[PDB]
Amino acid sequence: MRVLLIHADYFEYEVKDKALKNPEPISEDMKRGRMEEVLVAFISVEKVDEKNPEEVSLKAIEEISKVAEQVKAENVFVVPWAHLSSELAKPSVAMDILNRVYQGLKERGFNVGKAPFGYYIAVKISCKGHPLAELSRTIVPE
Repeated sequence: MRVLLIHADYFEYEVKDKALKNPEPISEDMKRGRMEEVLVAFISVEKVDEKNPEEVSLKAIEEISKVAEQVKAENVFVVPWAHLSSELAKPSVAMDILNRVYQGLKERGFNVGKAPFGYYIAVKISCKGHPLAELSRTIVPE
């Protein structure tokens, strides 16, 4: 797994076309979402994570939680994202891990949003630019 974490004043998205023939189904209401004062977690789930969905999920929850605690963000947003890796996992595995990370951050006590899997999405973001506002993490099976 590769993750990029961006502490943002706001994050807004609007789903455009479908990228997979069969993407994640959504209410007209989940086509557009927005949060303020939000740690956005762009997650590329990789091939090597199929080995172990739960270790990798727990690791990611932890690593995202610490940074969230450290930057004083109560709001977290999980985003499926192809662009930190080139050896990516098949969608069931990615869907799986992303849902586990989402659920685990709700259980830690954050107000969590996520993005629908398998669309092209239009995005607006304002990135804070203090020292800890943009971080990369690599997470692997030990």
